[PDB]
Amino acid sequence: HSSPRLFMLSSTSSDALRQTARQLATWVEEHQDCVAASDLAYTLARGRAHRPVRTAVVAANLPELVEGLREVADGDALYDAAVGHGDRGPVWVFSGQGSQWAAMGTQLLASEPVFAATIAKLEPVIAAESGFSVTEAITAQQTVTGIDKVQPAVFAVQVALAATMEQTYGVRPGAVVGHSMGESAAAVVAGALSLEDAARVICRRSKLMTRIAGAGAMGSVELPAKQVNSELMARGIDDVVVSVVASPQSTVIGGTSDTVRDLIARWEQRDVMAREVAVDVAFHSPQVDPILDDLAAALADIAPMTPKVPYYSATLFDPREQPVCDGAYWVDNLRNTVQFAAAVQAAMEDGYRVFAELSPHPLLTHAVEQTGRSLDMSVAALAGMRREQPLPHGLRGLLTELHRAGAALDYSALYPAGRLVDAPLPAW
Repeated sequence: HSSPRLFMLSSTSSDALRQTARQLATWVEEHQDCVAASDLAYTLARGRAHRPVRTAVVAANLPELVEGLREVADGDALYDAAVGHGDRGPVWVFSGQGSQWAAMGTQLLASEPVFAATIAKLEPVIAAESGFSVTEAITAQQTVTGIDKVQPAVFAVQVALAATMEQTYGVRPGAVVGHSMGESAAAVVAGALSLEDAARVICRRSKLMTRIAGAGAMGSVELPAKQVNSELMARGIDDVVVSVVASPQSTVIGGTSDTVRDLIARWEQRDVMAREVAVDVAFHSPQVDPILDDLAAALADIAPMTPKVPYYSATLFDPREQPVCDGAYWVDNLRNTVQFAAAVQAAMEDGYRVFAELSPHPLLTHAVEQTGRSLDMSVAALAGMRREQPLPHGLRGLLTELHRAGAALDYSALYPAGRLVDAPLPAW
């Protein structure tokens, strides 16, 4: 086909990668009438051992590739080395609510058939459970609002992103990590729940949460949780608690609206980065207590399964423990502190270095980076999509970033067949 293709290139340094690009451009220019673009793309991806310093050039024809390669070769870009060794798959990070944006699903429904098929599977389930069209919600000209609509819509995008990455791009996750509602998508992707049961979990919990709207407020602070708890105790505050522990240096408090706003104002006056979070309930606090018995009863029929992928729990006291995703688990998930930093730390200690957030917009990439920095590790925290980002070739860009960062993937999904061509082989 004369469609744009992905040509992978790699070396040991930024200067050596430029020399590699120059050698390839000269060869492609001399053999363009003899080499099929598909064969060359296949050879570069499947017939070359990928070296630590990676890049990729997109091109529809061989003369377009020569321009792109010469642009690389002439440039002065610093290409970071891969943090993974093609040994482990990426860790999918499923964040909480707040990532939603207007018509967030439109481009992916048109460009990604597996994204569209996953939203089609969820459509009748979310309609029966929550009384609304999730396809209309993610394609509307106005951002989804109301906890009962936001959580199923964000969960739907999350799971459709994961399915596309595995089925279309051959990226099987090495592990999963969820944050609050993100754990429903993490459970589907890890095989702990069926897509339908996880949808029931997110639909039922968000419907019950509308009953407790206007309860209080939440706020993020760039202070470690032990320090935040010490300050609340010192001040005699029992109406505000540490609700989320996202990084060794980041914390989210939740409680009464006036005390939370006063605490944020006080931190700001000390030049401490504090921010109010848009919510009217303080989740992961005693404010959710009234709806927990009803939630346990709503989820009495959820059929949990043994996870097939490492699932780093932000609910359990041990993140390495494999969850029994029953109704009790989802009650604890809503009421207990989100121990996200602990879960990320455990995955990083176990050897995972490539994290990719499968969400409509990145909410926890800084949190992942902060944990890596505290462990003195070189990690990659990627974003699956960003608010208002054009996705003309679907998730192919995320695949390129996962490849560049060193995540283990199946090259036969993107490059299923071709002939190994006698393209240049550089020494190291």
